[PDB]
Formats: sequence, C-alpha cells, structure tokens
Amino acid sequence: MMLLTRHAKERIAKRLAKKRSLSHIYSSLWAFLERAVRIEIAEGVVAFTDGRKTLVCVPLDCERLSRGEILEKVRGVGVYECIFPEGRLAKLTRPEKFLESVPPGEYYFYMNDEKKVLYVGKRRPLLAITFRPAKRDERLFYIWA
Repeated sequence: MMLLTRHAKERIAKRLAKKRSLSHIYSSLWAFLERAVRIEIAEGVVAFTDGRKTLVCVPLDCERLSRGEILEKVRGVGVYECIFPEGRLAKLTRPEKFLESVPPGEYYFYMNDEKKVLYVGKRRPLLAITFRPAKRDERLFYIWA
C-alpha cells in the first residue's frame, strides 16, 4: 500500500539476506506491513510500526480509476518502476505491459513522471520517506493496539 523513497529502500535493503533487488526490497516491505499497525500520527504523516521498526509515510495525490481508465492514462508512458501490491509485483517495465497482470477492476492509481514510478492497488498509496527503529511512543501504540 505504499511506494518507497530511495531512502526507505536503502534502509529496508540494509537488512536483507538475499541480493538487494527491487522485488526483494518490496517483498520485505510487504512482510513488514503484515505485522505492522497504522498510526495517523500527524498532519500528512502516517506511521506503520511493528513495535521494533517504523515506516514513516506521507500521502500521495491519487485517483480511483477502472483498469481501462488507467490504460488510457499510461498510453505511451516509458519504463517505470511499477508496483501492484495485490500481485506482489514490483517491476521495472512499461505500464501498458505491466497492466496485463492487473485484472479488470477499480484501483487507486498514482504515477509520477519525474520519479518514473507507478502504483496500482486497492488501497490508497502512501510514500515511505524512511524506515527506522521504532520510537518509544510508536512501540507503546503497537503494544496497546
């Protein structure tokens, strides 16, 4: 349910056993999110914590669209990092090709030409600015969730 900044990718990748590939980094993120809880922690800031680490995120401007509408949006778009959480897909490829793996349906859609990134998913995407050890109040929230 998120895209990773360069910084968050590096912090996640530092703890990996396998090689530091895009797919392995996102797989580690997805495993973390399975055990983490969400905190609406400040204006424009969402934290996800498992009581040991915390992913700090900011909202992204996205739009709910049908797959067909998304296909129109991505006409002629070049190679992007494309993320589809429900398919466990994080791939450097062209969006039109990527969308062959996305079944018809309504999805939150985000694309950014400066960062060359695309997200399609059922949950609204956030952008993770860092991944770091959890602070005391985040740990307390986790314990009492």
